Amino acid sequence: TLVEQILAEFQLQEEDLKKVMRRMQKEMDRGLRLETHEEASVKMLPTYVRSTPEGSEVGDFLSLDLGGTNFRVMLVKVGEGEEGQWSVKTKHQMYSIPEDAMTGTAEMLFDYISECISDFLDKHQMKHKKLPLGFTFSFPVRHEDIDKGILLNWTKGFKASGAEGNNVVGLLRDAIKRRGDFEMDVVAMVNDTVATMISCYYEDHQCEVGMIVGTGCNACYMEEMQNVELVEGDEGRMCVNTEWGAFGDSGELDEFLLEYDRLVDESSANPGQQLYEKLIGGKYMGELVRLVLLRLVDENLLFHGEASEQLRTRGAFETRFVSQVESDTGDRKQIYNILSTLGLRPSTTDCDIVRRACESVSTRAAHMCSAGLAGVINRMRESRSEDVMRITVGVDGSVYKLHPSFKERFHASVRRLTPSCEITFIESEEGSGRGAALVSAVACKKAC
Ligand SMILES: Cc1csc(Nc2ncccc2Oc2ccccc2C#N)n1
Ligand SMILES: OC[C@H]1O[C@H](O)[C@H](O)[C@@H](O)[C@@H]1O
Repeated sequence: TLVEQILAEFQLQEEDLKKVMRRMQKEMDRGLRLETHEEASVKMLPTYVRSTPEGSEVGDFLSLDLGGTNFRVMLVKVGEGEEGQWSVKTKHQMYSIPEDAMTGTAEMLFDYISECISDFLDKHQMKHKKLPLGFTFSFPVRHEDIDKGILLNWTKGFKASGAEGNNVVGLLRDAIKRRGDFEMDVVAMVNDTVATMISCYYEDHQCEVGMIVGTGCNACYMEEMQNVELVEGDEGRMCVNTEWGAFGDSGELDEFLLEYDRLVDESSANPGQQLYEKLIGGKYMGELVRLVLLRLVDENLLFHGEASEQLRTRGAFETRFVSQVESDTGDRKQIYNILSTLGLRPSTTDCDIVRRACESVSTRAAHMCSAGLAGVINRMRESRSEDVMRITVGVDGSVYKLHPSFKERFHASVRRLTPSCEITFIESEEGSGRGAALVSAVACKKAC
């Protein structure tokens, strides 16, 4: 119990979750209203993606995804089906981003991006054409229109100076044409949440929410235009990007923050910011474990009081170790391998303890996350008239998809928390690229 009592600090009651849900619903109302929008943690950024799409160009589109720790570039082909537009990834390429590129300047980083695009273009007998380019850009953006918005501030560790306060679709073109190797028509910029949602629209008109549970964690949803106070109009809906990742940054979660959270945050690339994300997201989850583990050595309850050099260094306990540890079949083989690579030699009980530390961190993530989505889904309930509200949530990200129990725990919790709602959970296929394309298809009949 000497361990079980340390890990009991991760627990959250039905009442604790409801509190978080209600507080999230409140920060969400605060971000939509003009008086409160500027100081609101939950930014509630309008995305210009609308309920009443007029046009839509059939054909081929380039899509980018910056916001993973990778940077991806792909070609997708939009056509035309019953009730909606189909899409499909046809060519794809991933590129890493070197430490010195994300350390320097925005133009140093966006220059690198331009080089990656060209490399793609050569490879595929493309370089001669200019196509409509959709850009999935997984950070907070204050949009002026579907193709203009300023990056508010980097999240998830991204660092490149001189981008905070600048038109992103700007800095993209500025580097494309700083390299007259090629040209592209930058038609749309979207969030990953939004793209994931849009990508699901085809096979489910009910899909009115998008959720990412990956490196970071965030959600978007379809708001009534009369509630979106920062866009003029009351006609139909517009997708809103909550940036629920920064929930708690005004102390909303203070009572819930554990020592390990306060330590993760201080050491992070963005202290005092993204606190709700830091309880859930992948960039953070493994580090939460690392810290829980370190305290268990200090208290002399784990690894006979002796921690490895590797275990003592920041970010050595990867998030995927949490997933693998929770996937262990009982035989401890996987937990051993992970810890052996981490320069440790763990006992039977050491491995069992590590498992319990992982389960405690990952169960908390799932529950916090459930409170958020319950917030979002219940706000939409308060604006809907059927007996039972039927809603589909489009979801992507490695934590949600790949972690063994996250999704089952998440689902059940969100369900407890959302009476008179029927929620359907759809996982997006190439959501980020196909989403950005499908959006770009529409803003093309709105332009050229
Ligand atoms: C300005 C702009 C660009 S792309 C866009 N909207 C959409 N694009 C593609 C598919 C669906 C779109 O809309 C909806 C989104 C969510 C739930 C219902 C609908 C409806 N109907 N607007
Ligand atoms: O990638 C998931 C999310 O991570 C971060 O919280 C970003 O601010 C957000 O825009 C993105 O959607």
